[PDB]
Order: sequence, then structure tokens, then C-alpha cells
Amino acid sequence: KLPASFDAREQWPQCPTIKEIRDQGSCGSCWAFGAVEAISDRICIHTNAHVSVEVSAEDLLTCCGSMCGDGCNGGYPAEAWNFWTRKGLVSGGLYESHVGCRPYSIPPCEHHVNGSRPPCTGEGDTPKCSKICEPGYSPTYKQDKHYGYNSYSVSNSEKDIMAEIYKNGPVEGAFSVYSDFLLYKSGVYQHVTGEMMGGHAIRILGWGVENGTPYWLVANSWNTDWGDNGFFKILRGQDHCGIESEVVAGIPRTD
Ligand SMILES: *[C@H](CS(=O)(=O)c1ccccc1)[C@H](CCc1ccccc1)NC(=O)[C@H](Cc1ccccc1)NC(=O)N1CCN(CCOC(=O)c2ccc(NC(=N)N)cc2)CC1
Repeated sequence: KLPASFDAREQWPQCPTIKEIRDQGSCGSCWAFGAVEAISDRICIHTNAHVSVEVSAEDLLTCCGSMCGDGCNGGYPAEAWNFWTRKGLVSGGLYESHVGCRPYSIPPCEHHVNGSRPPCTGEGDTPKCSKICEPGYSPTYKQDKHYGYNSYSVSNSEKDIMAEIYKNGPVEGAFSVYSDFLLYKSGVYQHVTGEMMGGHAIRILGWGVENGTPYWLVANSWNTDWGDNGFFKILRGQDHCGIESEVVAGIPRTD
């Protein structure tokens, strides 16, 4: 039934947010980016590319409050999807993109790689929840809200997670980062060395096999010069680093 490989970017070629890699900046907002990326993809999938919007990481980061966690100090993916069904999320693109209602306000940075941007630091104060759209944005903040029908956990089962992506689109997941992960360039990541750094929340958008090693296709939010153009592959089928244990998703409401 299920194909040996699947790639959401190939299944939905008219949904450009699936290909897009974000940058959370010097802020611990991975929990929010995993959600809003997967939500942006599912809205485009749900509407067969008639609605293709970047949902605002800023709106979720600043307006969820204690229910999600503590903003730029980290949070909880399951509770971010719940906020999408309760208060909804407005649109907004990348830092200084002037795209959408509330584009990201935290500037980009270099995540364990060399580049022209400033290196990422630990300067994460959560910006204020400003329920106003960017000047000149036509819909009001209320009208630009996109709502979820539901949110739910996917079971810790390889086949259920694949089936969920295959039918409903990309999901949010979470796994434990060990220090050898920071140096990922290519291939299928498997933890071999280094201490535990913390939990990280990402967007899973497919699967495959590389040199006999089954993997998940994952979007990171550390900009494009990290890893494999911003994506990585991680070992699939063994709950490696907990990758199969914290998967969450949800279905958009229409309009
Ligand atoms: C995104 C992952 S990441 O930024 O790319 C990263 C990867 C490796 C190492 C460090 C960061 C965020 C990062 C949060 C964070 C945690 C500690 C220090 C800095 C940043 N990760 C999360 O949001 C995860 C999501 C998750 C949920 C469930 C299962 C797995 C993963 N949540 C998380 O880590 N939490 C929950 C919220 N907590 C908030 C409490 O805040 C703090 O204690 C805190 C103190 C100090 C800092 N440092 C700075 N502000 N510079 C951050 C947070 C924390 C734990």
C-alpha cells in the first residue's frame, strides 16, 4: 500500500511553502515553526493550491501565552496546534519580508555554520502579542485568522506516521538533539557521539531509503545553509532520538 519513498514536495508541486526553509533566529521558537510550517502546507493541500499562505510564527509565538510554554524559551508542539484550533493564526512571512499580517520579527542568524549573518546567540526575549497587521496589509488581523478543525497526536508507529503524511500532509515532530547532530551535512543522521543538548521540534514531510538505511525527510528551521539545504534525514523505524514519539497534526478549517 504505502510507497517505499514519499516526498510532499513532489506530491504537491503547486504548494511552495512545502519547499521553504525558515530561520527561527536567536530565539527558541522551534516549537512554533514546526507547527506553522506544517499548517501552511496543509492549508495549501486542503485547498488544492487555491490558498497558499505562510502562517505566522510570530502570531503563535507571542499570543499563545502560558498554554504553549514560554515563548522564545521553548514550548510544546501539541499545545501550539491546540491554539490554532482555538484562536487561529494570521499570516506572515520571513523576517523583513513585508509578507502577510505579522511577519517574523526575530532576525536570522548562523546556526553552527559559517556565514555572513551574525552567529546565533541566546538572546531570546518573547516579543509582545500585537494583534495588528503590518501597515498596508489589507485584511484586518481578525479577518486574516486561519483556524484548525482539530489537533491530535499521531501514534508512535512508523506506519501510522507515514499514513498520516501520505493522506493529510506534513506533520510536526520532536526529537532529542545530541551534539553530533549540530554538524549534520548529508546522509541519514544516526546518533553516535556527544551529550544531550535539548529537545527540538521540526516538520516531517516524507520518507525514503538511502544506502539501505530507512529515513524520515525533515525540514529544520535553521535557515538554508545549515545541513542539506536546510533539510536533514533521520533514521526511521526505531523511534531514534524519540523522532516517532511526539508527532502532532491537525486538519484546517476551510477559509
Ligand atoms: C527549539 C529547539 S532549538 O532551538 O533549535 C535547540 C536545539 C538544541 C539545543 C538548544 C536549542 C526549542 C529550544 C528551546 C530551548 C531550550 C533550552 C535552552 C534554549 C532554548 N525547543 C523547544 O521548544 C522544545 C520543544 C519540545 C517539546 C516537547 C518535546 C521535545 C521538544 N521545548 C523545550 O525545550 N522546553 C520546554 C519549555 N521550557 C521552557 C523553559 O524555559 C527555560 O527554562 C529556558 C532557560 C534558558 C534558555 N536559554 C536562553 N533563553 N538563551 C532557554 C529556555 C524549556 C524546555
